[PDB]
Amino acid sequence: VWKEAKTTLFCASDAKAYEKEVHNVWATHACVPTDPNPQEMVLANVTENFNMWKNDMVEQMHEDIISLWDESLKPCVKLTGGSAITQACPKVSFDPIPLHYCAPAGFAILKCNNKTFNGTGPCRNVSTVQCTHGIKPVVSTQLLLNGSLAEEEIIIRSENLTNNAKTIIVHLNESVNIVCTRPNNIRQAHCNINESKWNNTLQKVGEELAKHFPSKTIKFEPSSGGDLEITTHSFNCRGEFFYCNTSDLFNGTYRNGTYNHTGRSSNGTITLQCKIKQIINMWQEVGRAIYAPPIEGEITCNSNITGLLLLRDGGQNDTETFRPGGGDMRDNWRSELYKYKVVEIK
Ligand SMILES: *[C@@H]1O[C@H](CO)[C@@H](O)[C@H](O)[C@H]1NC(C)=O
Ligand SMILES: *[C@@H]1O[C@H](CO)[C@@H](O)[C@H](O)[C@H]1NC(C)=O
Ligand SMILES: *[C@@H]1O[C@H](CO)[C@@H](O)[C@H](O)[C@H]1NC(C)=O
Ligand SMILES: *[C@@H]1O[C@H](CO)[C@@H](O)[C@H](O)[C@H]1NC(C)=O
Ligand SMILES: *[C@@H]1O[C@H](CO)[C@@H](O)[C@H](O)[C@H]1NC(C)=O
Ligand SMILES: *[C@@H]1O[C@H](CO)[C@@H](O)[C@H](O)[C@H]1NC(C)=O
Ligand SMILES: *[C@@H]1O[C@H](CO)[C@@H](O)[C@H](O)[C@H]1NC(C)=O
Ligand SMILES: *[C@@H]1O[C@H](CO)[C@@H](O)[C@H](O)[C@H]1NC(C)=O
Repeated sequence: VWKEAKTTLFCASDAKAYEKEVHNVWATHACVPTDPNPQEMVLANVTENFNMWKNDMVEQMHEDIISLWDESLKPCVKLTGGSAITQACPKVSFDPIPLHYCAPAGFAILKCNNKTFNGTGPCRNVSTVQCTHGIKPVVSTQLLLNGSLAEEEIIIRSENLTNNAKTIIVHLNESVNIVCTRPNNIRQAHCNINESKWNNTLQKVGEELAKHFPSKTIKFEPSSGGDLEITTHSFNCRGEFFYCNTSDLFNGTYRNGTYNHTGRSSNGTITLQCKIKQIINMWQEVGRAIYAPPIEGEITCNSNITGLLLLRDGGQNDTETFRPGGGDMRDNWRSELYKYKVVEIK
């Protein structure tokens, strides 16, 4: 007595009504308090087909985050195709919160417990809950920040591996720490990553990729070209939009189980030059948004890289190249909603 049906979900959270952070402000009025303790209804001898690439839940989280940003991060100017809108854009407290998406009465959620599950195909080990796990609505490109990790090995997720245009989602099993700071140029910043740990990472990832390719050379290169939001690792820190140059990060070749990288510094750490931008291209809609100059003081963000977004170059020899990607924030949420599927208890 179960199948695949579309329904309108609601969110829950441990948001605090006294906190002036926008994620809390939005949540307390748009979400239900956490259960906060439902239970996993485990199932045996049952197999279902999940498809992280065609899932309503994602579009639903998409609209909410968009709404969340509409109330929270209001641009000074919003230019959309010739027309412009001005409005108050106060500086504010910004720091994402875990968001559990829940199913209404009559419906439930199916959870794949296969720790190797790639996001598509059958799943011989399922379960049941009313709400998903806490998901921080983190908007960023190239690198997935503050997500969950793969409990076992590194998983590679793509709607189609042989179609170089389909986005590759690498789910890391160990997190790489990243620290972006704008020290006391006012719009200048930088992010630090420990090479040795970024090295281990890309080797494991390199191998996991090799297992999906005819032992060709596997090179990593900076994004070919396009908007700054995509050609760079961009994200939001305390309300400020960081655009961090990643050309010293995705720079190395890994063939024959070997690992070789480029762009290091004395302390043995990779540094990324960043700019805090006022003019950005919106991820919510096709339109440009203009914000106020950066606040004062140390603007620093300490995050954990838990996944990558890649893009093979493909082409109609002996060398496959991948470049950082992103842009379509839906991918940022398939990487956390791959475990879930809405079902009708009907
Ligand atoms: C995921 O596993 C399915 C079989 O269950 C397979 O067809 C598909 O190629 C796999 N996807 C990736 C990207 O590993
Ligand atoms: C992390 O995942 C990679 C997948 O390639 C694996 O080689 C490594 O042993 C994993 N570490 C664990 C199991 O903690
Ligand atoms: C994967 O992508 C390739 C290249 O676009 C295409 O020829 C093939 O039909 C796709 N496979 C599936 C399962 O859609
Ligand atoms: C980064 O990776 C290279 C190649 O594996 C390694 O030799 C190097 O020691 C690592 N980082 C540093 C600076 O130790
Ligand atoms: C990143 O920095 C390098 C060296 O300064 C530069 O060549 C490259 O164009 C930068 N990337 C972008 C798109 O800003
Ligand atoms: C890799 O990084 C090095 C060191 O910054 C740089 O000189 C080189 O052009 C980069 N290679 C690319 C862009 O693939
Ligand atoms: C990532 O999570 C940490 C820990 O809560 C937080 O301090 C940091 O601001 C987050 N980074 C981003 C990009 O939101
Ligand atoms: C960041 O990653 C480290 C290392 O795994 C972990 O100890 C810490 O809890 C993480 N912080 C957050 C808030 O994800």
